[PDB]
Amino acid sequence: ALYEDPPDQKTSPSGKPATLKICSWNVDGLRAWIKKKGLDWVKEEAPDILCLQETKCSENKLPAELQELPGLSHQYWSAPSDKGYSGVGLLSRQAPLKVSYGIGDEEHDQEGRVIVAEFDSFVLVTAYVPNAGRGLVRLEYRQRWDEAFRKFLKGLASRKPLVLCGDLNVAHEEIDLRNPKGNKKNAGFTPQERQGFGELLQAVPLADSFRHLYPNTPYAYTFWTYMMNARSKNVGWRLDYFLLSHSLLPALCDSKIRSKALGSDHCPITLYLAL
Repeated sequence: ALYEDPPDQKTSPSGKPATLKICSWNVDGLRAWIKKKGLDWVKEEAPDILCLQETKCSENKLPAELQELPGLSHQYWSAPSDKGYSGVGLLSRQAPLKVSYGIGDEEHDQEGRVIVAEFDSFVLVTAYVPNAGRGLVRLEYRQRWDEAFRKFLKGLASRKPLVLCGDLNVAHEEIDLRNPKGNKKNAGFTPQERQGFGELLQAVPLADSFRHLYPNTPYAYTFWTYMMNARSKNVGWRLDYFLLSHSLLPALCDSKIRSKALGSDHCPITLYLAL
């Protein structure tokens, strides 16, 4: 039932040393995560790029302790216009060539869920996909968002190879959560949401970085409900992903689940690429 993430492979199949380390983390309340020592974890992990989802913190209440990461000094933030209910961030060692926010339909919406950062040799998207909600009350919104997102990403990755990370709010296959059969009618594992993720991989196309390396590893999760003691009993879901263009698979050194790192009801994930 438990899971121990394999050790970090810092060399590509071709044999190159990893040159870029990206960490993605749903902090589920940036300010509380900061009080639970999340920045201490990040400083130890020392990623070149850090992506954060569900910040639930407006741009103006951002603790200046984030300024205390000069190793990740270029910081971009995407807060909603309506809501602390969502929000995402991207911090990198080097300035991206260009940073954008949203997926094009910010008229009447602007939910604060996506940052697009263009780097020298690839484009990174971080996303906090809308949860379909308890009793699927937001599933219809989720399906329309999936469609727009796929379309938006299609007209993005035809220029440079793409990395996409974040809380995608779906367990793709039954090997991606602990209770598949009790959850087929729950947000994260409906047939429609599993279909959208399949369509995402097909249409862009993207490869699931973790499952590309560990197709047969079970019990690998990145989210556990705070309730019961689901984290302790590894009753989890894998909702957080690094998705890669096929162009990038020969650079893929490893894709980590940082199961032990506390501070949220998700744990960090870490990507190594040899670029």
